[PDB]
Amino acid sequence: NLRVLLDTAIPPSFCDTVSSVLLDDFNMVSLIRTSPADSLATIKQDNAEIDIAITIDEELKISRFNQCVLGYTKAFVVAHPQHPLCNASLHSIASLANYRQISLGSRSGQHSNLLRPVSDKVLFVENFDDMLRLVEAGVGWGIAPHYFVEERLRNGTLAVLSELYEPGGIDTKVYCYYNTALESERSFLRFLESARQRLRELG
Amino acid sequence: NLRVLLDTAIPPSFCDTVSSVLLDDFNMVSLIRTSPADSLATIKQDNAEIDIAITIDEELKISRFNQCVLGYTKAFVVAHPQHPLCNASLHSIASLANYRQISLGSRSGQHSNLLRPVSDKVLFVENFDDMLRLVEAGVGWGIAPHYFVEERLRNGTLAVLSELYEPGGIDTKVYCYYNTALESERSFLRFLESARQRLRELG
Ligand SMILES: CCCCCc1nc(Cn2cnc3ccc(Cl)cc3c2=O)cs1
Ligand SMILES: CCCCCc1nc(Cn2cnc3ccc(Cl)cc3c2=O)cs1
Repeated sequence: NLRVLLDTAIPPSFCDTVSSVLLDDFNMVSLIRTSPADSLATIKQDNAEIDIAITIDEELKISRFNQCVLGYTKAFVVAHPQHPLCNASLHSIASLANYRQISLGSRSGQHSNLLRPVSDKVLFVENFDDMLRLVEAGVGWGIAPHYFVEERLRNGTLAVLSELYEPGGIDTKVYCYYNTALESERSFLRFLESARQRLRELG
Repeated sequence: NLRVLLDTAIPPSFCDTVSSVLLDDFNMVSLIRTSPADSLATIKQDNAEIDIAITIDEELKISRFNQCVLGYTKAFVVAHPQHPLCNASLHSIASLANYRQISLGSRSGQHSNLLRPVSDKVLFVENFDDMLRLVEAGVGWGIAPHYFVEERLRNGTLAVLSELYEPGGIDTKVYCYYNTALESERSFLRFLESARQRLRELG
Protein backbone atom coordinates (compact mmCIF):
# COMPACT_ATOMS: atom_id res chain seq x y z
CA ASN A 1 0.00 0.00 0.00
CA LEU A 2 1.42 3.43 -1.14
CA ARG A 3 -0.07 6.74 0.20
CA VAL A 4 0.48 9.86 -2.04
CA LEU A 5 -0.43 13.46 -0.99
CA LEU A 6 -1.17 16.06 -3.76
CA ASP A 7 -1.58 19.88 -3.31
CA THR A 8 -4.83 21.46 -4.63
CA ALA A 9 -2.20 23.75 -6.36
CA ILE A 10 -0.85 20.71 -8.37
CA PRO A 11 -2.60 20.82 -11.81
CA PRO A 12 -5.07 17.95 -12.49
CA SER A 13 -2.87 17.06 -15.55
CA PHE A 14 0.12 16.37 -13.16
CA CYS A 15 -2.27 14.24 -10.97
CA ASP A 16 -3.28 12.19 -14.11
CA THR A 17 0.46 11.50 -14.89
CA VAL A 18 1.51 10.64 -11.26
CA SER A 19 -1.51 8.25 -10.66
CA SER A 20 -1.10 6.47 -14.07
CA VAL A 21 2.71 5.91 -13.68
CA LEU A 22 2.44 4.46 -10.08
CA LEU A 23 -0.07 1.68 -11.08
CA ASP A 24 2.68 0.24 -13.41
CA ASP A 25 4.65 -0.84 -10.24
CA PHE A 26 2.18 -0.46 -7.27
CA ASN A 27 -0.98 -2.54 -6.49
CA MET A 28 -2.64 -0.25 -3.86
CA VAL A 29 -2.14 3.56 -4.44
CA SER A 30 -4.11 6.03 -2.21
CA LEU A 31 -4.34 9.65 -3.59
CA ILE A 32 -4.98 12.46 -1.00
CA ARG A 33 -5.78 16.16 -1.83
CA THR A 34 -4.58 18.84 0.69
CA SER A 35 -4.37 22.68 0.82
CA PRO A 36 -0.76 23.67 -0.05
CA ALA A 37 -0.77 25.19 3.52
CA ASP A 38 -1.48 21.73 5.13
CA SER A 39 0.75 19.56 2.82
CA LEU A 40 4.00 19.44 4.90
CA ALA A 41 2.00 19.86 8.18
CA THR A 42 0.29 16.51 7.25
CA ILE A 43 3.36 14.34 6.31
CA LYS A 44 5.06 15.34 9.66
CA GLN A 45 2.18 13.65 11.60
CA ASP A 46 3.78 10.14 11.82
CA ASN A 47 0.33 8.39 12.16
CA ALA A 48 -0.74 9.87 8.72
CA GLU A 49 1.88 7.45 7.21
CA ILE A 50 2.32 9.47 3.93
CA ASP A 51 5.02 7.92 1.63
CA ILE A 52 5.07 10.63 -1.13
CA ALA A 53 3.88 14.28 -1.08
CA ILE A 54 3.67 16.41 -4.29
CA THR A 55 3.35 20.08 -3.11
CA ILE A 56 4.56 23.62 -4.16
CA ASP A 57 5.44 24.46 -0.50
CA GLU A 58 9.16 24.45 0.51
CA GLU A 59 10.77 23.46 3.86
CA LEU A 60 14.55 22.72 3.95
CA LYS A 61 14.86 19.30 5.74
CA ILE A 62 12.08 17.13 7.35
CA SER A 63 12.33 14.00 9.61
CA ARG A 64 12.12 10.71 7.58
CA PHE A 65 11.79 12.58 4.20
CA ASN A 66 13.98 13.72 1.23
CA GLN A 67 13.10 16.52 -1.30
CA CYS A 68 13.42 16.74 -5.15
CA VAL A 69 11.90 18.75 -8.09
CA LEU A 70 9.21 16.97 -10.25
CA GLY A 71 8.74 20.12 -12.40
CA TYR A 72 7.27 23.66 -12.64
CA THR A 73 3.70 25.13 -12.56
CA LYS A 74 2.32 28.71 -12.96
CA ALA A 75 0.38 30.97 -10.52
CA PHE A 76 -1.24 34.43 -11.07
CA VAL A 77 -2.20 37.26 -8.66
CA VAL A 78 -5.90 37.82 -9.65
CA ALA A 79 -8.57 40.48 -8.82
CA HIS A 80 -12.09 41.53 -9.99
CA PRO A 81 -11.49 43.38 -13.33
CA GLN A 82 -13.10 46.49 -11.65
CA HIS A 83 -10.59 46.19 -8.69
CA PRO A 84 -8.77 49.51 -7.99
CA LEU A 85 -5.36 47.95 -9.01
CA CYS A 86 -6.86 46.68 -12.38
CA ASN A 87 -4.43 49.09 -14.22
CA ALA A 88 -1.69 46.76 -12.74
CA SER A 89 0.82 49.72 -12.64
CA LEU A 90 4.25 49.31 -10.91
CA HIS A 91 2.99 51.38 -7.88
CA SER A 92 -0.07 48.99 -7.70
CA ILE A 93 2.42 46.03 -7.22
CA ALA A 94 3.85 47.78 -4.07
CA SER A 95 0.25 48.72 -2.97
CA LEU A 96 -0.84 44.99 -2.89
CA ALA A 97 0.45 45.06 0.76
CA ASN A 98 -2.25 47.78 1.39
CA TYR A 99 -5.28 46.00 -0.21
CA ARG A 100 -7.30 43.01 1.18
CA GLN A 101 -5.61 39.67 0.22
CA ILE A 102 -7.70 36.41 0.16
CA SER A 103 -4.94 34.04 1.44
CA LEU A 104 -5.08 30.22 2.06
CA GLY A 105 -5.44 29.30 5.79
CA SER A 106 -3.24 26.78 7.74
CA ARG A 107 -4.91 24.26 10.15
CA SER A 108 -1.59 24.73 12.12
CA GLY A 109 -2.19 28.56 12.07
CA GLN A 110 1.45 28.77 10.76
CA HIS A 111 2.53 29.49 7.11
CA SER A 112 5.88 28.98 5.25
CA ASN A 113 7.64 32.10 3.78
CA LEU A 114 6.16 31.08 0.36
CA LEU A 115 2.45 30.78 1.38
CA ARG A 116 2.43 33.41 4.23
CA PRO A 117 0.21 36.38 3.14
CA VAL A 118 1.91 39.68 2.04
CA SER A 119 -0.72 42.36 3.08
CA ASP A 120 -1.99 43.22 6.63
CA LYS A 121 -5.64 43.12 5.36
CA VAL A 122 -5.89 39.26 5.03
CA LEU A 123 -9.09 37.11 4.79
CA PHE A 124 -8.12 33.38 5.15
CA VAL A 125 -9.93 30.53 3.24
CA GLU A 126 -9.50 26.69 3.07
CA ASN A 127 -9.33 26.26 -0.78
CA PHE A 128 -8.89 28.15 -4.11
CA ASP A 129 -12.67 27.87 -4.90
CA ASP A 130 -13.48 29.98 -1.76
CA MET A 131 -10.53 32.31 -2.64
CA LEU A 132 -11.80 33.02 -6.22
CA ARG A 133 -15.50 33.33 -5.14
CA LEU A 134 -14.44 36.26 -2.83
CA VAL A 135 -12.01 37.65 -5.51
CA GLU A 136 -14.85 37.60 -8.16
CA ALA A 137 -16.92 39.63 -5.59
CA GLY A 138 -13.96 42.13 -5.55
CA VAL A 139 -13.63 41.54 -1.73
CA GLY A 140 -9.84 41.39 -2.41
CA TRP A 141 -7.04 39.94 -4.61
CA GLY A 142 -5.42 36.45 -4.34
CA ILE A 143 -2.62 34.16 -5.68
CA ALA A 144 -4.12 31.00 -7.34
CA PRO A 145 -2.84 28.29 -9.76
CA HIS A 146 -3.01 28.73 -13.60
CA TYR A 147 -5.49 25.84 -14.27
CA PHE A 148 -7.92 27.28 -11.61
CA VAL A 149 -8.14 30.75 -13.34
CA GLU A 150 -7.47 29.95 -17.09
CA GLU A 151 -11.30 29.59 -17.54
CA ARG A 152 -12.26 32.93 -15.84
CA LEU A 153 -9.42 35.09 -17.37
CA ARG A 154 -10.56 34.47 -21.03
CA ASN A 155 -14.25 34.89 -19.90
CA GLY A 156 -13.05 38.28 -18.46
CA THR A 157 -14.69 37.50 -15.04
CA LEU A 158 -11.12 37.91 -13.55
CA ALA A 159 -8.03 40.15 -14.26
CA VAL A 160 -4.23 39.56 -13.66
CA LEU A 161 -1.95 41.84 -11.52
CA SER A 162 1.31 39.79 -11.65
CA GLU A 163 2.76 40.52 -15.14
CA LEU A 164 5.16 43.36 -14.03
CA TYR A 165 6.33 41.19 -11.04
CA GLU A 166 6.85 38.06 -13.23
CA PRO A 167 5.76 38.14 -16.92
CA GLY A 168 4.14 34.84 -18.08
CA GLY A 169 2.93 34.24 -14.47
CA ILE A 170 4.83 33.21 -11.28
CA ASP A 171 6.96 30.03 -11.92
CA THR A 172 6.64 27.59 -8.96
CA LYS A 173 8.70 24.39 -8.34
CA VAL A 174 6.51 21.27 -7.77
CA TYR A 175 8.52 19.38 -5.07
CA CYS A 176 8.39 15.59 -4.40
CA TYR A 177 8.86 14.83 -0.64
CA TYR A 178 9.42 11.00 -0.48
CA ASN A 179 9.94 8.83 2.67
CA THR A 180 13.76 8.21 2.95
CA ALA A 181 13.02 4.40 2.74
CA LEU A 182 12.09 4.66 -1.01
CA GLU A 183 15.50 6.13 -2.13
CA SER A 184 17.01 2.60 -2.69
CA GLU A 185 13.83 0.99 -4.23
CA ARG A 186 13.88 1.22 -8.09
CA SER A 187 9.99 1.18 -8.12
CA PHE A 188 10.24 4.89 -7.07
CA LEU A 189 13.19 5.79 -9.43
CA ARG A 190 11.02 4.51 -12.37
CA PHE A 191 8.06 6.71 -11.19
CA LEU A 192 10.33 9.80 -10.79
CA GLU A 193 11.94 9.75 -14.32
CA SER A 194 8.59 8.62 -15.90
CA ALA A 195 6.53 11.39 -14.15
CA ARG A 196 9.27 14.03 -14.84
CA GLN A 197 9.66 12.88 -18.52
CA ARG A 198 5.83 13.15 -19.06
CA LEU A 199 5.45 16.46 -17.07
CA ARG A 200 8.36 17.77 -19.27
CA GLU A 201 6.36 16.84 -22.47
CA LEU A 202 3.40 18.93 -21.08
CA GLY A 203 5.74 21.96 -20.52
CA ASN B 1 23.93 58.90 -10.93
CA LEU B 2 22.47 55.31 -10.76
CA ARG B 3 24.10 52.60 -8.51
CA VAL B 4 23.43 48.93 -9.54
CA LEU B 5 24.44 45.87 -7.43
CA LEU B 6 25.02 42.49 -9.23
CA ASP B 7 25.51 39.03 -7.56
CA THR B 8 28.67 37.06 -8.51
CA ALA B 9 25.96 34.36 -9.19
CA ILE B 10 24.44 36.58 -12.00
CA PRO B 11 25.94 35.32 -15.32
CA PRO B 12 28.32 37.76 -17.08
CA SER B 13 25.90 37.61 -20.11
CA PHE B 14 23.08 39.10 -17.87
CA CYS B 15 25.59 41.80 -16.69
CA ASP B 16 26.35 42.69 -20.39
CA THR B 17 22.57 43.12 -21.09
CA VAL B 18 21.76 45.15 -17.89
CA SER B 19 24.79 47.56 -18.33
CA SER B 20 24.11 48.12 -22.09
CA VAL B 21 20.33 48.82 -21.64
CA LEU B 22 20.84 51.38 -18.76
CA LEU B 23 23.24 53.64 -20.80
CA ASP B 24 20.32 54.26 -23.27
CA ASP B 25 18.56 56.35 -20.51
CA PHE B 26 21.24 56.95 -17.76
CA ASN B 27 24.42 59.13 -17.95
CA MET B 28 26.28 57.82 -14.83
CA VAL B 29 25.79 54.05 -14.07
CA SER B 30 27.94 52.43 -11.29
CA LEU B 31 28.12 48.55 -11.41
CA ILE B 32 28.97 46.75 -8.08
CA ARG B 33 29.76 42.98 -7.70
CA THR B 34 28.77 41.30 -4.36
CA SER B 35 28.61 37.72 -2.94
CA PRO B 36 24.97 36.54 -3.18
CA ALA B 37 25.25 36.29 0.68
CA ASP B 38 26.03 40.08 1.01
CA SER B 39 23.61 41.39 -1.74
CA LEU B 40 20.51 42.23 0.41
CA ALA B 41 22.74 42.90 3.49
CA THR B 42 24.34 45.74 1.39
CA ILE B 43 21.19 47.50 0.00
CA LYS B 44 19.74 47.69 3.60
CA GLN B 45 22.73 49.89 4.67
CA ASP B 46 21.11 53.30 3.82
CA ASN B 47 24.55 55.01 3.32
CA ALA B 48 25.39 52.47 0.50
CA GLU B 49 22.65 54.28 -1.54
CA ILE B 50 22.00 51.30 -3.93
CA ASP B 51 19.13 52.03 -6.41
CA ILE B 52 18.92 48.56 -8.11
CA ALA B 53 20.15 45.11 -6.94
CA ILE B 54 20.16 42.04 -9.27
CA THR B 55 20.60 38.97 -6.96
CA ILE B 56 19.37 35.29 -6.70
CA ASP B 57 18.76 35.72 -2.91
CA GLU B 58 15.12 36.11 -1.70
CA GLU B 59 13.74 38.18 1.24
CA LEU B 60 9.97 38.94 1.34
CA LYS B 61 9.73 42.77 1.92
CA ILE B 62 12.59 45.32 2.51
CA SER B 63 12.47 49.03 3.62
CA ARG B 64 12.50 51.46 0.60
CA PHE B 65 12.62 48.56 -1.98
CA ASN B 66 10.23 46.53 -4.24
CA GLN B 67 10.97 43.05 -5.75
CA CYS B 68 10.38 41.56 -9.28
CA VAL B 69 11.71 38.67 -11.49
CA LEU B 70 14.22 39.60 -14.30
CA GLY B 71 14.58 35.91 -15.31
CA TYR B 72 16.07 32.48 -14.46
CA THR B 73 19.66 31.07 -14.16
CA LYS B 74 21.04 27.54 -13.44
CA ALA B 75 23.18 26.19 -10.53
CA PHE B 76 24.80 22.73 -10.02
CA VAL B 77 25.96 20.85 -6.88
CA VAL B 78 29.58 19.95 -7.88
CA ALA B 79 32.34 17.69 -6.40
CA HIS B 80 35.78 16.26 -7.41
CA PRO B 81 34.97 13.42 -9.89
CA GLN B 82 36.73 11.03 -7.40
CA HIS B 83 34.44 12.32 -4.54
CA PRO B 84 32.70 9.43 -2.65
CA LEU B 85 29.22 10.61 -3.88
CA CYS B 86 30.46 10.68 -7.59
CA ASN B 87 27.93 7.82 -8.35
CA ALA B 88 25.28 10.54 -7.53
CA SER B 89 22.82 7.81 -6.28
CA LEU B 90 19.51 8.81 -4.55
CA HIS B 91 21.01 7.85 -1.09
CA SER B 92 24.05 10.13 -1.94
CA ILE B 93 21.55 13.11 -2.29
CA ALA B 94 20.37 12.52 1.35
CA SER B 95 24.05 11.96 2.45
CA LEU B 96 25.10 15.49 1.21
CA ALA B 97 24.07 16.65 4.76
CA ASN B 98 26.84 14.26 6.07
CA TYR B 99 29.73 15.37 3.75
CA ARG B 100 31.80 18.62 3.93
CA GLN B 101 30.01 21.48 2.04
CA ILE B 102 32.05 24.50 0.75
CA SER B 103 29.36 27.21 1.37
CA LEU B 104 29.50 31.01 0.67
CA GLY B 105 30.11 33.11 3.85
CA SER B 106 28.02 36.16 5.00
CA ARG B 107 29.83 39.31 6.32
CA SER B 108 26.66 39.56 8.56
CA GLY B 109 27.30 35.93 9.75
CA GLN B 110 23.58 35.34 8.84
CA HIS B 111 22.25 33.46 5.72
CA SER B 112 18.78 33.37 4.03
CA ASN B 113 16.96 29.96 3.81
CA LEU B 114 18.17 29.77 0.14
CA LEU B 115 21.95 30.35 0.75
CA ARG B 116 22.20 28.81 4.30
CA PRO B 117 24.37 25.62 4.10
CA VAL B 118 22.64 22.16 4.28
CA SER B 119 25.37 19.95 5.97
CA ASP B 120 26.90 20.30 9.50
CA LYS B 121 30.44 19.93 8.02
CA VAL B 122 30.62 23.46 6.41
CA LEU B 123 33.77 25.36 5.24
CA PHE B 124 32.79 29.02 4.41
CA VAL B 125 34.42 31.05 1.55
CA GLU B 126 33.94 34.63 0.15
CA ASN B 127 33.50 33.75 -3.61
CA PHE B 128 32.84 30.88 -6.09
CA ASP B 129 36.56 30.83 -7.19
CA ASP B 130 37.61 29.88 -3.59
CA MET B 131 34.64 27.42 -3.43
CA LEU B 132 35.66 25.54 -6.66
CA ARG B 133 39.43 25.57 -5.80
CA LEU B 134 38.56 23.58 -2.58
CA VAL B 135 35.97 21.41 -4.48
CA GLU B 136 38.61 20.54 -7.18
CA ALA B 137 40.88 19.46 -4.24
CA GLY B 138 37.97 17.15 -3.16
CA VAL B 139 37.90 18.97 0.26
CA GLY B 140 34.07 18.93 -0.16
CA TRP B 141 31.10 19.61 -2.52
CA GLY B 142 29.47 23.01 -3.31
CA ILE B 143 26.55 24.75 -5.13
CA ALA B 144 27.89 27.17 -7.84
CA PRO B 145 26.42 28.94 -10.93
CA HIS B 146 26.32 27.25 -14.41
CA TYR B 147 28.72 29.73 -16.17
CA PHE B 148 31.34 29.22 -13.37
CA VAL B 149 31.48 25.37 -13.86
CA GLU B 150 30.54 24.89 -17.60
CA GLU B 151 34.32 25.04 -18.41
CA ARG B 152 35.44 22.43 -15.77
CA LEU B 153 32.52 19.92 -16.30
CA ARG B 154 33.40 19.29 -20.02
CA ASN B 155 37.16 19.22 -19.08
CA GLY B 156 36.10 16.51 -16.52
CA THR B 157 37.98 18.36 -13.68
CA LEU B 158 34.52 18.51 -11.89
CA ALA B 159 31.42 16.19 -11.60
CA VAL B 160 27.66 17.00 -10.97
CA LEU B 161 25.56 15.59 -8.03
CA SER B 162 22.28 17.51 -8.60
CA GLU B 163 20.60 15.68 -11.55
CA LEU B 164 18.31 13.40 -9.39
CA TYR B 165 17.33 16.45 -7.22
CA GLU B 166 16.63 18.69 -10.28
CA PRO B 167 17.45 17.38 -13.80
CA GLY B 168 18.95 20.09 -16.10
CA GLY B 169 20.40 21.84 -12.99
CA ILE B 170 18.71 23.89 -10.19
CA ASP B 171 16.51 26.70 -11.70
CA THR B 172 17.00 29.98 -9.75
CA LYS B 173 14.95 33.23 -10.08
CA VAL B 174 17.14 36.33 -10.73
CA TYR B 175 15.31 39.04 -8.68
CA CYS B 176 15.43 42.84 -9.31
CA TYR B 177 15.22 44.81 -5.99
CA TYR B 178 14.63 48.48 -7.07
CA ASN B 179 14.30 51.57 -4.79
CA THR B 180 10.51 52.30 -4.46
CA ALA B 181 11.18 55.81 -5.97
CA LEU B 182 11.85 54.32 -9.48
CA GLU B 183 8.39 52.59 -9.81
CA SER B 184 6.80 55.76 -11.40
CA GLU B 185 9.85 56.72 -13.61
CA ARG B 186 9.53 55.23 -17.16
CA SER B 187 13.40 55.21 -17.47
CA PHE B 188 13.28 52.06 -15.24
CA LEU B 189 10.18 50.47 -16.96
CA ARG B 190 12.12 50.68 -20.30
CA PHE B 191 15.18 48.96 -18.66
CA LEU B 192 12.98 46.20 -17.10
CA GLU B 193 11.13 45.10 -20.32
CA SER B 194 14.34 45.60 -22.43
CA ALA B 195 16.56 43.54 -20.01
CA ARG B 196 13.80 40.85 -19.58
CA GLN B 197 13.15 40.72 -23.40
CA ARG B 198 16.93 40.25 -24.09
CA LEU B 199 17.49 37.77 -21.14
CA ARG B 200 14.45 35.85 -22.58
CA GLU B 201 16.21 35.64 -26.04
CA LEU B 202 19.28 34.09 -24.25
CA GLY B 203 17.02 31.45 -22.55
C1 LIG C 1 3.66 40.89 -6.73
C2 LIG C 1 2.69 39.81 -6.32
C3 LIG C 1 3.34 38.46 -6.10
C4 LIG C 1 4.04 38.32 -4.76
C5 LIG C 1 3.52 37.17 -3.91
C6 LIG C 1 4.05 35.80 -4.28
N1 LIG C 1 3.62 34.69 -3.74
C7 LIG C 1 4.41 33.66 -4.01
C8 LIG C 1 4.25 32.38 -3.28
N2 LIG C 1 3.05 31.65 -3.72
C9 LIG C 1 1.87 31.81 -3.04
N3 LIG C 1 0.76 31.24 -3.33
C10 LIG C 1 0.76 30.36 -4.42
C11 LIG C 1 -0.44 29.70 -4.76
C12 LIG C 1 -0.49 28.84 -5.82
C13 LIG C 1 0.67 28.61 -6.57
CL1 LIG C 1 0.59 27.51 -7.91
C14 LIG C 1 1.86 29.23 -6.27
C15 LIG C 1 1.92 30.11 -5.18
C16 LIG C 1 3.15 30.80 -4.82
O1 LIG C 1 4.21 30.67 -5.40
C17 LIG C 1 5.31 33.91 -4.97
S1 LIG C 1 5.29 35.56 -5.46
C1 LIG D 1 20.30 18.13 -3.45
C2 LIG D 1 21.27 19.28 -3.49
C3 LIG D 1 20.63 20.63 -3.68
C4 LIG D 1 20.02 21.22 -2.41
C5 LIG D 1 20.59 22.58 -2.04
C6 LIG D 1 20.02 23.75 -2.80
N1 LIG D 1 20.46 24.98 -2.69
C7 LIG D 1 19.65 25.86 -3.23
C8 LIG D 1 19.85 27.32 -2.98
N2 LIG D 1 21.00 27.85 -3.72
C9 LIG D 1 22.23 27.90 -3.11
N3 LIG D 1 23.31 28.34 -3.65
C10 LIG D 1 23.23 28.80 -4.96
C11 LIG D 1 24.39 29.29 -5.59
C12 LIG D 1 24.35 29.75 -6.87
C13 LIG D 1 23.14 29.74 -7.57
CL1 LIG D 1 23.11 30.33 -9.21
C14 LIG D 1 21.98 29.27 -7.01
C15 LIG D 1 22.01 28.79 -5.68
C16 LIG D 1 20.82 28.29 -5.03
O1 LIG D 1 19.71 28.23 -5.55
C17 LIG D 1 18.69 25.32 -3.99
S1 LIG D 1 18.69 23.61 -3.90
